[PDB]
Parts: sequence; C-alpha cells; structure tokens
Amino acid sequence: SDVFHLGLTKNDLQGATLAIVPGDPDRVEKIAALMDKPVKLASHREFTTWRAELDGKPVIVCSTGIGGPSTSIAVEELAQLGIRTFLRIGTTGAIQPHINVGDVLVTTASVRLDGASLHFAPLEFPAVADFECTTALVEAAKSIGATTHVGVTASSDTFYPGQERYDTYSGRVVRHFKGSMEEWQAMGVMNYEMESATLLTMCASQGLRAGMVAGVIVNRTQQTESHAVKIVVEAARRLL
Amino acid sequence: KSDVFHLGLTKNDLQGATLAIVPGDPDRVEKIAALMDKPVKLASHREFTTWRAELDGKPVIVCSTGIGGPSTSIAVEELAQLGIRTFLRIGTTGAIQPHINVGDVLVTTASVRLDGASLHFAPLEFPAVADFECTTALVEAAKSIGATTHVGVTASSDTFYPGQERYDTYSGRVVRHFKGSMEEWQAMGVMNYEMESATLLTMCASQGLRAGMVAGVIVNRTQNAETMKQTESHAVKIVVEAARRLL
Amino acid sequence: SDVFHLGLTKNDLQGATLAIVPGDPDRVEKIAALMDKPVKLASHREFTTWRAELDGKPVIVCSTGIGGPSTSIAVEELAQLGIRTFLRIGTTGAIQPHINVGDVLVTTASVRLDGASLHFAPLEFPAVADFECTTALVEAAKSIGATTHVGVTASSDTFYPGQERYDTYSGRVVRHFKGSMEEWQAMGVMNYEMESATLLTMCASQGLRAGMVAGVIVNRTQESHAVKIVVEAARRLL
Amino acid sequence: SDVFHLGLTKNDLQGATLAIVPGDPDRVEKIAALMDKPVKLASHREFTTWRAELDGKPVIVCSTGIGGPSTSIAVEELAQLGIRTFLRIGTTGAIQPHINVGDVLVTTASVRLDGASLHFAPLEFPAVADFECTTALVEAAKSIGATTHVGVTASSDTFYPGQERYDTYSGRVVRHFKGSMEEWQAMGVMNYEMESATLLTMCASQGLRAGMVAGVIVNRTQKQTESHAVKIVVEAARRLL
Amino acid sequence: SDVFHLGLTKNDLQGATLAIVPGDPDRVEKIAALMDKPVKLASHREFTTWRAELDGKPVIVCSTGIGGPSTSIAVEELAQLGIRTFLRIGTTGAIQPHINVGDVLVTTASVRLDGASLHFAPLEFPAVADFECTTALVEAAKSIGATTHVGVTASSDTFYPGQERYDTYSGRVVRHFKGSMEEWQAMGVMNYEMESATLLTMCASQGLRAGMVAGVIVNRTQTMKQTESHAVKIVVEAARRLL
Amino acid sequence: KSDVFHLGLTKNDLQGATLAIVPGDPDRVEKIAALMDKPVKLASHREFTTWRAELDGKPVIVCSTGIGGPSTSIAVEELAQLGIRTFLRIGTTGAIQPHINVGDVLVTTASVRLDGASLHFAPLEFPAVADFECTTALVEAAKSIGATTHVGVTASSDTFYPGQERYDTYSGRVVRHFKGSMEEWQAMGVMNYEMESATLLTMCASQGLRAGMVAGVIVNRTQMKQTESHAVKIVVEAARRLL
Ligand SMILES: O=c1[nH]cc(F)c(=O)[nH]1
Ligand SMILES: O=c1[nH]cc(F)c(=O)[nH]1
Ligand SMILES: O=c1[nH]cc(F)c(=O)[nH]1
Ligand SMILES: O=c1[nH]cc(F)c(=O)[nH]1
Ligand SMILES: O=c1[nH]cc(F)c(=O)[nH]1
Ligand SMILES: O=c1[nH]cc(F)c(=O)[nH]1
Ligand SMILES: OC[C@H]1OC=C(O)[C@@H]1O
Ligand SMILES: OC[C@H]1OC=C(O)[C@@H]1O
Ligand SMILES: OC[C@H]1OC=C(O)[C@@H]1O
Ligand SMILES: OC[C@H]1OC=C(O)[C@@H]1O
Ligand SMILES: OC[C@H]1OC=C(O)[C@@H]1O
Ligand SMILES: OC[C@H]1OC=C(O)[C@@H]1O
Repeated sequence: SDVFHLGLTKNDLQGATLAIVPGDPDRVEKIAALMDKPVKLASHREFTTWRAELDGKPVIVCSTGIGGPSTSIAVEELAQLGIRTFLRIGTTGAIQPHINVGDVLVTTASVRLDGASLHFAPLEFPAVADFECTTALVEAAKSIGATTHVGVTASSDTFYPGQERYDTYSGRVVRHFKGSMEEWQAMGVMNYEMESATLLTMCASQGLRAGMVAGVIVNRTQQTESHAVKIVVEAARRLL
Repeated sequence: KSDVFHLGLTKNDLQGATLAIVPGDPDRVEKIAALMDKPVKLASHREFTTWRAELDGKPVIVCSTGIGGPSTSIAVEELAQLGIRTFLRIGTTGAIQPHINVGDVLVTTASVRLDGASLHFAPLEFPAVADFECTTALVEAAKSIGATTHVGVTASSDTFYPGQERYDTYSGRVVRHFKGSMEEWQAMGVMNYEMESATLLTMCASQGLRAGMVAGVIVNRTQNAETMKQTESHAVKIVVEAARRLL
Repeated sequence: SDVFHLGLTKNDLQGATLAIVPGDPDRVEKIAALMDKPVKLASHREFTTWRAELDGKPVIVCSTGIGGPSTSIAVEELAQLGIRTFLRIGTTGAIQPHINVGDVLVTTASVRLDGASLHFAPLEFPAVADFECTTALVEAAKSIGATTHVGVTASSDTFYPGQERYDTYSGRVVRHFKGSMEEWQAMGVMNYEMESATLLTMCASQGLRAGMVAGVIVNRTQESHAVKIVVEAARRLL
Repeated sequence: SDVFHLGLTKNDLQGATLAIVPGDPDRVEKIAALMDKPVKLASHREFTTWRAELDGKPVIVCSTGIGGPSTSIAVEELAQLGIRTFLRIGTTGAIQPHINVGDVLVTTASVRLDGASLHFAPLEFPAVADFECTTALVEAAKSIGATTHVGVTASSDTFYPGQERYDTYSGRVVRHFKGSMEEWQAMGVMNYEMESATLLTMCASQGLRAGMVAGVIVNRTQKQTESHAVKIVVEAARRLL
Repeated sequence: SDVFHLGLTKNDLQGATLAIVPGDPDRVEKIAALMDKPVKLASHREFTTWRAELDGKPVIVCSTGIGGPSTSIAVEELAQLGIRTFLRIGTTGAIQPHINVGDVLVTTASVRLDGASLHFAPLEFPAVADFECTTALVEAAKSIGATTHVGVTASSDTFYPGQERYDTYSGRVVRHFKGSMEEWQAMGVMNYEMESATLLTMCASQGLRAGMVAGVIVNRTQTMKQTESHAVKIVVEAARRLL
Repeated sequence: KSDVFHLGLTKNDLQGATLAIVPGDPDRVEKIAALMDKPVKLASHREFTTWRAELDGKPVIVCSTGIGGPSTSIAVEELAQLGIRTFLRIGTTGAIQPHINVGDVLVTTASVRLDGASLHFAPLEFPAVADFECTTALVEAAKSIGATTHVGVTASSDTFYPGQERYDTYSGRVVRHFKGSMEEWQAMGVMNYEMESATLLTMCASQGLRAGMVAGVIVNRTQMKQTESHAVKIVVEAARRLL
C-alpha cells in the first residue's frame, strides 16, 4: 500500500481522478455495478474500494464510513493517489415539512457541526461545495426526473444529540444543542447528515472538487438509495 | 415618507419589485439603473441611494449598501420588508491569487466570515453561501459577455486594512489573529478580499432570501484608475444580465 | 489624494489633529457650521469631510457612515493624515427606563458586539474611551446643563437582531442574542449604537484619543444638543 | 433490532453489561476468540458485534470504526441495550521518545481534539476515564508484565493535520495545529489516537464507566503487540464484571 | 528568599519533595500538627508554610489561598524549591442528593470553570489528577473508613455566580451560568470548589503529580470543624503512601 | 457571628461605611488604616483582613482581597452585601512600557481581561472599565501629592508567571496562547500587569458598584516599600474626595 489505511497503490487506480464516496461499505459494489468492468480493489476497516469504467475512463468508488474522521482519512489517502474530484452519495433525514421521503437533496454548503473540518480550516471558512460538482449533480437529478431540493445541510459529528434526538439512553441534550433543530429549521436548513462538513471543507480548502447528494430516508417533521446512486453516477459522467 | 426607518422608501415605490441589485458605492446606483429601462431616483439618505428601473417589463430596485456588513444588513433588512426576495451584490475586490488579473470578474460561491454582522443572523458554523440559482445566473451572464471569470471562495473582512493584512498603515502592525492570514487564505484557494459578502450571504441564506455576489478585480495583492472604470462597467453589465435571468 | 477612500491630502487638513466624527454624512456640514471658517473638503461614498476652525485652530469634521467597517477606514485614513483625537457624536437608543429621549449619553467604554474591533485587538481588550476625551465631554455637558448619563454602551454590528428588535422581516433573533437586551439592562448598560466599539478599540490600541457622545432618540422600554456638547468638548481638547 | 445501526436486540446480549470496543471490525473476532462460547451477532457498516463469555458472564465485543462519530453511535446504542462499562482497546502513535513501539498505554484522560465530545459536554468538562476501569487496566497490565505507561492521550478527529503530519497531499497544517505536537510533547502527553475523547466524555457525563488502553504501533520521534493489548483488556474486563 | 512570594529558601525545605496544600492559611498548622517536628517557616499574604516530618521524611504544608491565581503562585514557587507532588485538601459544596455533609470527595478530574488553567494549557486539555495520587487518597479514605465518593468536580473562579448562587447582592447570574448547576448535576459532577482545575491542569501539564480531596460542608440540594478534621487525616495518610 | 460566609463581619460592624479601600496583601491593611482616624481591626479570616477607620469624620473600610480574581470576587460580593458601594483597589504592579519608571503610579481606566472570574459576571465583550468618578478622584489625588502618574489600560492576569509571559519558572515555558503576548500588549499601549483589576472592574461595572484602581510600579519588565507608601497616600486622598 502507498497509503496507511486504504491498502491501495497509485497503480491500482489506473489513472482515475474522480471518486464516488458513499458512507456505507456495502453500498460500494452496488455503485460500481452500474458501471463497466467493476473490480474490487481492497477492503480494510470501513474502507471498501472498487474500480470501474465510466465512458471508458477509470473511476473509483470508496466508502468513507460514518463521520468526518474516517471521511478525512479516505479523502486524504485518495488525494495522495491522484483523486481530484469527490462525489459523496448519502442518506439523510429532512427537517423541512415540504421535503418528502424519497426526494433527493443537493448540498451547496454545510453547517459545520463537526470537529474534523476545523483541522483543515478555521470555523469562519465555508464548508461549500464545488460549483461544477453541484451543477452536475443538479443536472443529473433532473436528468432522471427526481424531485430535487438544493440548499444548506447541517453536518453533525453525532447521530443523536447533535441532531437533537431525545430517543436516547440519557434522554437529554447538552445546552449548546437544546433548541438547535428549530434554529436550523427556521434558517432553511434542509437536512442532517454526518460527513459533508468535513468533506466539503477539506476539499474546498485544498483545491479539490467535491459535491454532495443524498436521498431522504426520513422526515423529522412529518428504491430511494437506487435513485440517488443513479444520480451520482450520472453526475460523475458529466465531470469526467 | 417611508415604511422603513433608514431607506426612506414605501412599498408602493417598489411597484411590486422583488429583485434588487446592491452595489456598495452610492454613486454606482445611477450607473446601474441607466442600463435598464425607465430608471427613476427613489431616495437618498446616508449611504443608501435607491433607484427603481425596469427589466424586460419588470420593476427592479438598485440600492446601495455602503461599506461593510452593518450598513449592508440595514439595507437588506429594509428592502426585504418592502418585498425584495433576491439580492445581487456587485462590488470591487482585491485579488490574492497570482493567476487572477485586474479586470477579471469573480463570482463568489461562499465567503470566509471575517465580519461581525453575519454572527447576528447565524452562528459562525453556518456557511455564508450564495444561492445556487443566483450564482448560476452570474456565471452564465459572465460567459455571455465573455469576461475572464473565476468562481470560488472570497474572504469578507470587517476592515480594509488589518483584516486584509495591509501593513502600509498608521501603526504598521497587524494584530496576532491576522498575522500571516493572507498567506493562509491564499493556500486555501481563496480568490479575493472584500467587505460585504459574508454579511449579505449569511443573512440571506438563513432567512429564505436569494443572494449572489459578483465583483470586478481592481487590484492584485501579489502583482490604473482608468481600468477601475472599465472593470466596474464590465461587472455592472454582468449583474444586470444575471438579473434578467432571475426575473 | 494621500489616502485611498477619503479623497484628502495632508495639506487639506491644514495641520489639524482633532476630528469630530458623526455617522451621518449629512450631519457634517451642520456641525462644521457651528465653528469658524467651515469649508467642504471632499465627499466620496459615506465619507464627507469638512474643515473648520475652533479658537483659531483647524479641526476636521468627517462622517464614518454606519458601522465599524466604514468607521475603521475613516479613522485609519484620518490618522495617516495626522489626526490624533477623535470625537464621535451619534444617535442612540436608550435601554434604561430612567433615560429620556433628549438626554445625552457619554460612553466610558463599550460592549464589543462588533467585528471590526477584533481586527485591532482580541476581545479581552477593553473598548475604553480616552480619559481626557471623556472628561471634556462630561464637563461640556455639565457646562450647558444637559441631562447627561455616563456609562457603558452596547455597540452592535446590526441595527435589528443585535439590538434584539423583533419588528422585522423574519420576526426572530438568533439564539446568541435572545434575551440580550435584558441582560445588558441588568448590567447597567445605557444604550445601543453601532460604531463606538470599533472606534474606541482601534484608538485605545494604537495610541489615538477617542471620546463618544450621543443623543437619545428612542427608549427601547418607554441632535443639536449632542452636537453642541461635542463642539464644546473639542475646544477643551485643543 | 432494537437499535438504528448495530442490528442487535436486548435479547442478543443475554444480560451483558460490559463491552470491549476496538476500532477495527476485523479485531472483534480475535478478541472474542480469547473468551468462552464466542458467537457473531451482527455486522453492519463499521459495527461488527460478537458475544462471548468471561468467567461464565456474558460480554460484548463491538467495533466502533474510526472516529468519535461512529464511536458515539456504537456507545449510545450499546447503552440502550444495557451496556454500562466500556473498554476501548486501540492502536496509537506514541509521541514521547521514552515510549517504545510495542508498549501499552493506559489513558487517564484525553485532550479533546474532536468534535463529538462537544455534543455531550462543553469543552471545559474533562475527558476522564473511570477510576475503577483505569485501575483494572493497570493491574491487568501489571499481571501480564507488559511495559506500561499511564497518562494523558491526545484524541484527534484527524489522522493527518490534527496529529501534525506534513507528509500529505497539501503538505501543510492549519494555523491552529501548527506547533501543536511539540506542545503536547512538552505537556507530557503520551500519544495520539482518534476515539478516546468522545468515548471518555460521553461516558463520564452519563454515568457510564469507560477505560482506554492501546498498543503503540508507531513512535513519531523514532510484530504489532495488538495481541499484547488484547490480553490486558480481556483481563481487565474480568476484574470489572 | 529564593522565590518572589513564599518567603522561602531551598534549604528551608530540607529536601522535601511533597507538599500538602490547603486553601486556608489557618489550616496549615492543624495539618502539620498531625506530623512530627512541625515548624513554621513563613507567612506572607495568603501563603503560610510549615515544615514537618512524615515517617522520617521532610514534607511541606503550604496554603494556596482561595482561587487558581494564588494557587498558581504557591505551586510554581514550591516547584522551583523542589516540590514534585501536591495534595490539595479542601472544603466543598456537594451538588448530588446522595452525597452528605461530612462525606469525603476524591476528584479524578475537574470541570475547568477557572481562568488560571488556561495559562498552562488550552481548554481541551483535561484537568486530570495523577493516578498514583488519586489511588493513595482513595486507599487512605477506605483505611480510616470515611464515606467516600470518587469522580468529577466543578472548579469555579467564583464562589457565587459560578456556583449558581442567587442569594447575593445582585440576585442574578450571568447567562452563561444560568442553569449550569443542574447541567453539571445531570452529568454526574459531585461538587463545587475553587482551586482544583488550576492545580490539576498546571501539574498534569508540567510533569508534577497532584491529587485532590475535600470534605463536604454543604449540600446545595439539601460539623464543619469535624469534617475538616476527617479530610485532614486522609490527606496526611495519603501523603505517607506517596513518599 | 457574621452576616457573610468568608469575611466574618456583620453590617453593624461597618458603622455605615459605604467605601472600602481594597489592597491585595492582608498585611497592608493595618498600614493603610493607620493613615486615618480611630483605626480598629474588625476581623481576619483567610486572606481577608478588615479594618475600620474614619476619614473626615466618616467611617471607611480597608479590606484585603488576597491575590487573584476569585478571592477578590468573594471580598467585593460580601462587602457589597455589607453595604459597600465604592471600591478603590490599591496594588503593586510591573510596568511593561519603557517610559514608565519604578516608583511611578498608574491609574487604570480599564483592563485587559486575562482572568476567569470576570466571565462569571459578564461575557468577554463587556468592558472591564473603571468608574469615571473614582478614576477622576484617583487622578486628581495623584496630582495632589505630585506623583509621576500614567493613566491607561492595564493587563489583568490570573497568573503571575505564564500569563505575564515570564519564563523564569520551573518549566521555563509559556503556553502557545501567551507566547509573544507581552510584546503585543506593549504595542497596544498597555501600561502594566497585575492580577485583580479585570475581576474587580467587571464585577463592579456590571452590578452598579463604583470601582477605581491605582498601583505603584515596583518593577519594569523592559528596563518597593516607599513606592507602596506613595500609592497608599494617593488612594486615601482619592477616598476623601469620594465620601
Ligand atoms: O445523519 C442522519 N442520517 C440519516 C437520517 F435519517 C438522519 O436522520 N440523520
Ligand atoms: O475590500 C476590498 N475592496 C477593494 C479592494 F481592491 C481590496 O483590496 N479590498
Ligand atoms: O444604533 C442605534 N441608533 C439609533 C437608535 F435609535 C437605536 O435604537 N440604535
Ligand atoms: O491515531 C493514530 N493511530 C495510530 C497511529 F500510529 C497514529 O500515529 N495515530
Ligand atoms: O467552593 C466552595 N467551597 C465550599 C462550599 F461549601 C461551596 O459550596 N463551594
Ligand atoms: O502582577 C504583578 N504584580 C507585581 C509585579 F511586579 C508584576 O510584575 N506583576
Ligand atoms: O445513519 C447515519 C448515517 O446516515 C447519514 C450520515 O451522514 C451518517 O453516516
Ligand atoms: O474600498 C473598499 C470597498 O471595496 C470592496 C468592498 O467590499 C468595500 O466596500
Ligand atoms: O441608525 C443607525 C445609526 O444610529 C446610531 C448608530 O450608531 C448608527 O450609525
Ligand atoms: O489508524 C487510525 C486508528 O488508530 C488509532 C485510532 O484511534 C484510529 O481508529
Ligand atoms: O469557601 C471557598 C473555598 O472552599 C472551596 C474552595 O476551593 C475555596 O477555596
Ligand atoms: O505579586 C502579585 C500581586 O501584585 C499585583 C497583583 O495584582 C497581585 O496581587
């Protein structure tokens, strides 16, 4: 391995410069199977990596695991191996009543409720997505006629208190996060997830292109995975 | 007289307008409105000069913000009260990347929040991000007139001098927090410095208002008073063209 | 001109070292008229500059516009041109019940609810007024017999949510500022305005003298006068 | 399942109240193998769970994945299912010259260079290990005669800039982290790893017991002994039943 | 004197490397009196110092006064004079219902509600007690059979608003501290006192060993002389085990 | 036996005093009181020594705060409960400007808040500003005795050592946050370092109490009994003007 965690060398990538990065290791082969000549390259910890061919060009699919820290490792090591464009495809809970389960969300920038982003840029730096990547994702979405919303996402280091869930062992939330969901809702934030603040900040601050799409699996105020996967693959096609 | 405390405007004055172009300089307001049909001066108090005009048969506002987040926040708030829902900022900027030339046009996707006013609308972790439709329109508009365009992140400072790490000043020094900061933003790919976008983008993105940001490069902090006029005009045509796409 | 924004040269100031700095560019000529030999020097953006004379000495009057950011430009550029003493004269909203519209407020120091002050000194540094400047303002106010209150001011980068106004487009205020007015009230803070934290910090941290006086125009519970005091204080500071 | 991620029911644990929590899903079976009647319960995302038996008492082995966020999910959901004691066994880079590759480190408390801990307690709250767990880990280490150091650990949300590595794509480190390693060294900090701040803070602030032990696999100033750290954590678990 | 505040020379310590550090200058003699050959060395400001002998070895007793700032001077200056181990013995208010007046609390680590700790290490660094010291205190407590609790302590730069007391001149508490006591209670914090965050941080970040024990003199949800005596016996016995 | 928890004073003991001079050092209390009429010791507990005396026929209090914001905050709170409304701190300080000489007296208009206790009264953005009348009284008093006097900003630290960027210590290092800090304060015109004013000024200005601050310079970082006496004469004269 050329890198500490992924168990990959630059030769393994066959010159690929674009990666699709789902959170779940099990989703990797599913994404790769939509493309040509899919092959498994490696699997270590939460990092499962497949290579495939899109319009004759090699593309990588690599899982990040849950959270900014594991995401930061995958992105950095892929960047060392030559990846320059990163498309995250995820699952999220919507926090707006007009967003329905099954819809797709394209993130322009994220509320940084994570710690890893701070390791790349101070808090005042925006966790903003690459304009070309966002454009490609929005177009891909419309391309298959998915119901699409574009806007801000809250990206949390936690699934529970950081997303103001009380269905927990302790049944309480630290002061800092009390009333936070209502605040983000009032500010128009679409959804919660757990990797975008780290991904977008680390790429935007290092000259790497990143974009973010997710299928809504729940709505906190009130099939889809395959929809979102089709979209991220089609967006990749436009960025090759 | 007015339905708002600072701008001296009534809702009837806007005649149903829902989009506003907001330059920083009061003197650029007439310049912008003239590019459009039926310009008429509405009001002028403090740093806020407001003209109405017409675009493809649609009423549009041009209103100056003055320098800085705090005067910007007043203008944006009061226009929103009067019914404005889309704000397009047209400004001047100092570039900090060598590959960016005077005369180029910058479209901001999002801003580093080196301001105080953004914090009155959202905590620091919230991104000072531009609306996607507005940014798209600005980028499409710049390509329409064939300007040299860069799209990316801008640092938005509450100060012209120490916050942009200028040392050619009365004290000649910069507080610890900002020492070495220009080099940091440069390394992080930041295109330029200006003084209003963090406030504008944060206050709009957190209140359901659409906002975009374009600026003409008038200096490069790594590398003509006449060019400053040509660049301005280049940037002005772009924001008007973008406006037409957002009606 | 010797400076980027103000459109002034050092010779323009004619040796002046004291400036009176209103927020409103429209108030400049008004203030300068109270003194001798008033003449317009320049007007660009929110920056209108007149020169005048007080007891035979040249003095500047220059608008800052609204907010710390434009204030920081004006002060820096005036300092480059030789100004050493800055007297702000402003308008304010009182937040104590006992303070009446028409009263005059002299600021000893400000709560830093601004961004620009941080570009000169970290938050722990006090946005404190110069002692001589404050003295002259308080004596001038007792001189003409205005009802004066002396104390701490909250200086905000916003007119609306940072002063906890709810009469707005959104009708809401970000968590950080909910209940803030009541908090400043309990701490004995007199008023809100929008430039003093930046002015006082930038001057106190660079060896410049600054003072701050304002006229109450609203009471969050319930000009010619303030201007008169600021002019008389200037005389005492020449 | 009774929980959103781990795919486990309370019945699956069979009354277990203690869990050993490695970072790596592939280490789970190895740990369970040291005990009696090991059986695999589930595997979803980076969460692999086995159950085994220690002195005839049921115990859980469940991987956290890398980082505070996935750790926070594992700990929370395990707590919902009845777990009250958590013992992390990890790998680490030592940052003191006197500490040798292969040594075992027991963490009394962590420097909080993570984000998830803040979702449980404000920064001023200490990321401190439970006294009984720490005592059990030290005694176990003593028991098997391993070279052991006891002290403070730096727990980072990143492997790279948060541990002030410059051998990277960008080759630079954000201002906040420049000179940080030398600072922790001067302050006697033993090592870096990536989950303890979240684990210790979330447990200490919710009445759950947690301890942390790790095998040194690199020395930033300078055979993995994973198996060495593993025997100690199992022996410590025995003392905590 | 070899130091700026304590009025002590290295020779005064007679080779001592352990100090017991009460907050109250008046408690110093009481503690020393439990030991052999107690002798008064100096008294300046809030810093009263005695020397004594514990199992034949010289030990120091030195008051810190109230608060991290004076504590930081005493610990620094004692370190210059050769002290490497610091055991604080204090008085505290319990904030858990199950903890009674007269109980003894041993602190594993502290919530840093102080300013002085920040002068030694950034806030993310834990105000954690030395493991050997904590162990000695817990074993000493069991030895004399006191009702003992072991855990986290909130260490505040104020006695009043920082401990959310409203029985005060102003009757109010600044926003940051409103609702704070209930938050610490929910997080299992045992008690409030005013010196441990500074002590534990400054020691843990400089290779010095520190421990912290206190007697409960009030319960904030629900004798003082006796309590003081119990805690003093424990800190002395712990010191014996750390020689 | 006491109306307050730490000071050991009842309100009747104050005999209607509404002003207190508050030195840091308990041992300076009697000295200050001896400048006035009918001085009597009231109490001594911990670092809090209190005397009462008479100035121009009016009762006045002298009460030591100990070193640091935390003990200061206790003294001020409990004195305020006892009826004190005006507080004049008299301290010793290290100058950090070349033009300020040893023996000079400094009047503080406001302080840099390098402390923790001030945060327990007001958030950091609130100014640790002195009362205008007290400052005026101190400046006039200083002119009255013809001391060499400077008026300005003071840096108020929770530590004597790393917070004042001293390297003459056991560990010989300073945490990143304070590296290069002294040069920065100097550049900003800060006059001096001491350890109680940020807490005193903040807690007073935010609770309707009057506070002023004067100190004698006993060291200059860039370049003591008599100096003490000079500042003491000034604080007593300022007190006369504030009765
Ligand atoms: O981070 C999240 N992922 C998926 C969800 F459904 C959710 O609510 N939060
Ligand atoms: O804020 C700025 N506006 C314009 C400039 F040229 C510049 O450098 N900075
Ligand atoms: O900044 C302000 N100026 C004037 C006012 F009346 C007010 O309330 N706030
Ligand atoms: O987090 C870490 N784990 C393992 C290492 F070797 C290291 O350096 N850092
Ligand atoms: O700091 C404290 N010491 C003693 C107490 F009783 C208390 O409540 N708080
Ligand atoms: O806090 C201080 N008091 C006295 C001094 F001389 C000094 O330098 N610092
Ligand atoms: O279930 C939690 C996961 O879904 C969304 C994310 O971002 C998390 O990884
Ligand atoms: O000259 C400063 C102005 O130019 C750019 C900005 O943003 C400021 O308004
Ligand atoms: O209305 C806003 C103006 O009034 C008071 C201030 O300080 C602002 O400049
Ligand atoms: O390789 C990174 C892993 O090692 C130590 C940790 O804490 C991480 O999980
Ligand atoms: O009463 C105040 C004292 O008690 C506990 C502490 O830590 C203080 O020194
Ligand atoms: O020696 C320390 C003392 O001097 C100045 C202060 O404020 C401290 O109390």
